[PDB]
Amino acid sequence: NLTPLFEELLQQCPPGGQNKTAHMVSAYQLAQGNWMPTSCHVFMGTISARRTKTHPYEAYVKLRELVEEHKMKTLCPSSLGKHNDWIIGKIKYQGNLRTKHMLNPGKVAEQHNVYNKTIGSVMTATGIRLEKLPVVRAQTDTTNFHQAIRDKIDKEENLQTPGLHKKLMEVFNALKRPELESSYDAVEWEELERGINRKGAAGFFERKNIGEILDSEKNKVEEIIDNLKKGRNIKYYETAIPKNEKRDVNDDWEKKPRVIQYPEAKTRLAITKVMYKWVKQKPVVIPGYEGKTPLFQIFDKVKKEWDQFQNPVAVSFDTKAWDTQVTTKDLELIKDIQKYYFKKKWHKFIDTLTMHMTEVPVICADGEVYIRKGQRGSGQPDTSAGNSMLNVLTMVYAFCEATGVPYKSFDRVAKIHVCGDDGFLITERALGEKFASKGVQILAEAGKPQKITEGDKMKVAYQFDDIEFCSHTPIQVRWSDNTSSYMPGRNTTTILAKMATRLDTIAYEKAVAFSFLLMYSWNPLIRRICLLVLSTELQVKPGKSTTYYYEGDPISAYKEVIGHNLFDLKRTSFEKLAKLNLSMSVLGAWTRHTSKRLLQDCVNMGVKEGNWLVNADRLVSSKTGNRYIPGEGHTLQ
Repeated sequence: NLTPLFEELLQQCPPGGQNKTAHMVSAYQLAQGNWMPTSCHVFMGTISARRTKTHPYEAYVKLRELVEEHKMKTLCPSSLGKHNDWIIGKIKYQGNLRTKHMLNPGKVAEQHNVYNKTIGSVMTATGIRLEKLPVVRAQTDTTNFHQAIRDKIDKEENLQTPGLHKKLMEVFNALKRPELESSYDAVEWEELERGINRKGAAGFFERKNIGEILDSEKNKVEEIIDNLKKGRNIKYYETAIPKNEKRDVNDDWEKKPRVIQYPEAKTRLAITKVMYKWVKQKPVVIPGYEGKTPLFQIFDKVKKEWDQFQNPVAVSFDTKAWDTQVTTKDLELIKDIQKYYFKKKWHKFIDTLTMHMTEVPVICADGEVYIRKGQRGSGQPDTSAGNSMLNVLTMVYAFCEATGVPYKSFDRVAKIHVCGDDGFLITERALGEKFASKGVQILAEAGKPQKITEGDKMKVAYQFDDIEFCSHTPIQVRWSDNTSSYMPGRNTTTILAKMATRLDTIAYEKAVAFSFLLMYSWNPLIRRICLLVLSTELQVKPGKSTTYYYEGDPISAYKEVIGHNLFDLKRTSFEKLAKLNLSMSVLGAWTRHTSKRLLQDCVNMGVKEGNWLVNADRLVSSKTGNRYIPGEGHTLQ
């Protein structure tokens, strides 16, 4: 009966190893009674117990007792490493973070959401009620910023199963790429400068952004590389800022933590110049890594896998606050894998870098300092590559331990896909259901707790378009050549909000409209707003600040990456569209007039003489009698 109470308690339990010297009992056995727990250290959901005359509820209080006594004896222990001493010398005032689990040695000296006016007014012309759209890209004040630190970052490292990382290395060995062993070398400045945002933010003590350092202090970046190569400490620190702050800028081309934590600009450059081939995944060596896959391609790619199983399911990876769950032992596991691929001349570089990373001085925007114990910093060059690999290994381990499949046999029964901590695997229904039910506890013990579903089971998708990945979900479309394909779907209310606002001109907006058209042409509402915005001021070229932009004609650019003409899209999946439109009605962001007013405005523009983008919309052109004849055009990043 009280099996669920025990299963709840068993994920508070400290992870332990296998105990052959005693009886290991599960939550079922404890609930049955006549089992007396001798230790709260959990191993694969089992506890050491003693046969006795014990009623169930009494056994629960013993375990709960144990779990609390152990928690009392390990909640507030640490020395500062010598290489981090320098930060103490910059402290000027006493600290007020009030951290409980990490040192707040003090404070060093000190050092908006607006509308896209064209996109926004097209929406309003339609009767879309902007003030009813969800809030996106919200900023946070210093007070809630420091609370987020206290809430998420201020913690002890997760305890993990003894010998866990040995086993995760055994998984790695089952998927390494031996032809690449000990081959990675640094890259040239020219190759680095090709894929780099020159606006990459400066760190707390820095003044110049990435571009300015490139142009004028390349020797400072090389002094850092030289120090690390030789095993010598650098002054490593990360800067904390709240999400959507001015320095919340991406180095490379929503899921971010509330607390961005990033290395200096000179330092991000030192790491990338040496560790390029791994942090950029050139080539891809992490199985199922979708970091380079365009969002308009991913679900088509995944469906071909889905179609080869007999009764496929997909099991979602959903780790609570992943970056705060990364342990020193996790980072060293990634260090060891990096050393596998890199030439030996860079091993001491990787050792020293990783060492700096296990205890990181972090400086808040306002100057407060905390010493972070392990964990991942949002802004590190190795976030995507390091988190993806750690996610893959951990999930393959967990699936294999839950199902009994051997690590070397994973590739035979499942497909995995990851984008950092985000991912899922496809496998046969029986395997997937076993993993979903037993994964929660195994991954708790591995130090990667899940956001657990009703019933404490992992989320399982029994039909393809129930998969969740990168905040999107498959939705099918029907083309006029009698084929079907899949596009990245997402709630209309969310798409509208994202398209309608930015953080602090026409050329930008048309870059956005194009970008959104590439992802959301399955959504008639979004598609028609896009075409109206692209119809604005045809003489101004699109900006290049966003995900994509077009050279020449946007409609032809679309056809180049999507594989059909916009005008060939004849149907969007009726059921799924209804799901993704639901919130529009719940929130009252549209009315009964909104689709017809938007279509009418498109028709009014397209009936007139000339060559109008809006006539690339199959239904708009059907009502106007005119088509769009498109020029040349190409999509660019």
